[PDB]
Parts: sequence; C-alpha cells; structure tokens
Amino acid sequence: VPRGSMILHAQAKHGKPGLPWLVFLHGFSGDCHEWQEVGEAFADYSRLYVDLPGHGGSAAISVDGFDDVTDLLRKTLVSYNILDFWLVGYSLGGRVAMMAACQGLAGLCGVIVEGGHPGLQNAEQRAEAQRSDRQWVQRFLTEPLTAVFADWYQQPVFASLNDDQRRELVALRSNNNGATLAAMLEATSLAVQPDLRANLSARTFAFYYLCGERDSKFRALAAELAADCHVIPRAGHNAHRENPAGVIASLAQILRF
Ligand SMILES: [Cl-]
Repeated sequence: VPRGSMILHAQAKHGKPGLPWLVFLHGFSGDCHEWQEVGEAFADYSRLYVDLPGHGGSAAISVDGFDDVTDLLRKTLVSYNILDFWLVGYSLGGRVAMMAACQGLAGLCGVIVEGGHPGLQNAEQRAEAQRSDRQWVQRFLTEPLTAVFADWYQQPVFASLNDDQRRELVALRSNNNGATLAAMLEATSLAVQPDLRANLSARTFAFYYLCGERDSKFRALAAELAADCHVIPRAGHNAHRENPAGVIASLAQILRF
C-alpha cells in the first residue's frame, strides 16, 4: 500500500457468513504472517491479518500516535465491510488493540491481548520508557537490523528464548525497513500510552488476556486487569509462536463459547 494510503495493508481470508471477523495484529517488527499459523485453525471465521504502520505492506504508512493507528484500523475495517469483529493482538498489536478498543471501535466484540502492556502508571515510568525507546528508535533508524535485533531479542522479555529461537527471530525480523520500524516504535511507545486499567475494566467489549507461562512480566501485568487470563504452557512472550496449539485451544475456549 502507498505512502498516504487510507487503509492498512492486510491479508483477508473469508469464512462462514455470519461469523465475526478475527482481526489479527502482530507485534513490533512482525507482519501479517505472525498469527496465520493460529488463525488458520479458525478458518470457519473470516480473518484479517493486518500489517501495522511501518510493517510488512504497511511500511510506507506513517503515524504520529495511537489515534492515527486506530483511525487506520477503523478505515481498514470499513474497507473490508467488517462490522462484527474480534481484535487479536500480540504485544505491540495487543497494545494497539487495547488502545483502539478503549478509544472505541464500533462493532468490536472483544479483544484478545497476548503479552500486551495495559500502560505505565505515571509520567516518570513513561520518561524511563521514552529514554529507552529513543535509544531503540536511533539504532533501528541508523544501524544494520541483524545487529539491532540481536540485542532486541536479548531484552528481558525474551529471556526465556533459547539461542536457536533468538537466531531464527533475528533473521526473520531483519527483513524490515528500519526507518519505518523506528517511526512506529516512537509513535506507539509505552511512554506515550495511557494507563488503560480503568478503561479495560469499564469496557463494553469482551476482554481476554493470553500469556506464556514463562512471561512473568506480562503474567503479573495481566493479574492487574479485569480479564480472563489464559496462561499458555511452555511458552514465553510470543506464546502463539512457541506454543501455537495451546493458543488455538485458548482461543477456541474464548471464541467457540
Ligand atoms: Cl517476537
């Protein structure tokens, strides 16, 4: 899609008429293929595998903040004539999902967030994040990505990963435009995201949390939310990648009931 595209790039897959859409949102540096292994177990549903700004086919789409990502999401949904939908988001995508849900997306059935941060409490926690994210923006923007990603996957959230998993992920994410990656990282930084705890409780939509059992960080964060948390065994932050069958199982419990 071009630089100034009104809608995000996404891969649509049609399912049974009358079943809601499953709108899948990848994490930072991923693309629309992220949730395809898990989503394809739900092929009776219509699936929208979105490319977030700066990622995959949405690489040229530029955003200032979350309001812009939400608008784009809204326009993309209208574009595919999606009125009944679920937002299934991993990490950055989970954060995008929660942000869009709390701004208000008409037709939203529910949000399923996997390792998504509900938001930091004060502007001090935000400052610490702005400082750390300003450092990441600079590296993605100027350095070779095989180098930035090797350290990115060395971050505490990815501690649970083995060196073979980190190798495969570094290679996979390095197929990206650092400049557009960096812009999105800055646009939707934890530093600029509000505390969504009250908003995620005072919701009109259904809300479910998924978490790898090894992801102690997001397990504790989930515990603070008014949501059904589904702890995915033998899995880290990206639980759908490490354990796709377990995440399908959890999604089946959620969606097929
Ligand atoms: Cl990842």
